Amino acid sequence: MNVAEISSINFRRLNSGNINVLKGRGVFSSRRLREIYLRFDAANADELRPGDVYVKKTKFDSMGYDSHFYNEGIGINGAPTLNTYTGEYVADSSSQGATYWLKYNLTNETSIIKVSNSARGANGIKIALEEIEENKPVVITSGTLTGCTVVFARKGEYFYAVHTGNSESLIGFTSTSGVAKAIEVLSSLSELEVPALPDVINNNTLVEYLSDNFDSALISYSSSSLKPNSMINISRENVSTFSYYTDDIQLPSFGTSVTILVRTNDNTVVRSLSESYTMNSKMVVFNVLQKDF
Ligand SMILES: [Mg+2]
Repeated sequence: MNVAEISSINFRRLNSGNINVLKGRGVFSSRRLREIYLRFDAANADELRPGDVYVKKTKFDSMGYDSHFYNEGIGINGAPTLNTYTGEYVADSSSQGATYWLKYNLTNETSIIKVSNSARGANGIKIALEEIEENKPVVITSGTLTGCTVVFARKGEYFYAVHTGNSESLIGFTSTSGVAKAIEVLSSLSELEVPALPDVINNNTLVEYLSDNFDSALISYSSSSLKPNSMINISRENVSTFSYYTDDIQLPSFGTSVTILVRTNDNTVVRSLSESYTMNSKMVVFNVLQKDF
C-alpha cells in the first residue's frame, strides 16, 4: 500500500481509540505550528522567572510564538516548546531519532500537541475531556526524551500533561528543581495550593504529590544509582513509573511518552504509552509501559 492508504488506516485505528497505532513506530515531534480545534489551559514555570507560574488560556495560534513557550537555545535559531499541528506530517527533522513517522502520517484530521520542557523548568497543559470531539482525535507527544521527565495524569474530567527538565546541561536540576517546577505547574493547572514541600524535593516527592492530589498518573523519567535524587524507591497504587533510562540504558538510547484522547461511542478514551528505544543496525524497543486513564 502507498503512504496515503497506510496513513488513512492509521487514522481509522487512532480514531477507534487504539493506542497500538503508536506502538513501536519510534519518536515523533514537529516544530510546525497550526491552530487546532481544541482549546486547553497551558502553564510554564522556569527558574529564570521566579514567582507566579505563567498561565495561558487562549488557543495556540500561528500568529507568533509566546516566549514563555519558546526556547531560543534549541536548534540554530530557536524552537517552540509547546506547539500544535495537524497529523498530515507527524515528524519532521526536529524529531531526533524519528523513523516511521517521517514516512507515514495520521492525516490532517488528527490534531497533535507537542509539549517540551522549559529551558529551566516545566510546561504543562490541562484538557477538558468533554471537549474532545468525535472524529477529531488528539495526540500528545513529548518528543525525544534524553533525561527529562514527563507526567501524564487525570483528575476528574480533566487530563494533564507536564514536561519538566532543562536545555542548559545543568547538573542535578531535573530531579530536584525540575520536580519543583512540575509541581508548581500541576498545582496551578489543577487550582491546588502549591504544597508546603520538604526542603529536599526529588522524584519520590513527585510520586507522593501525584498520588495524593491526582486520581491516576504516569511518570516517565531518567534515573541512575549514581544520582540518588533521580531514583524512585517508593510506590503508590495510583502512580505508574517508567524509568526509560537506567544504570544500563543511557544516551544515545532515548525515551518516548505519548497520549491519545479519542471521543468514540459517546465517551472520551485516554490512553498513554511510554517506550525506551536502544541500539540492538536498528533501534529496538527495550522496555514499554501502556496505561489507560
Ligand atoms: Mg532534562
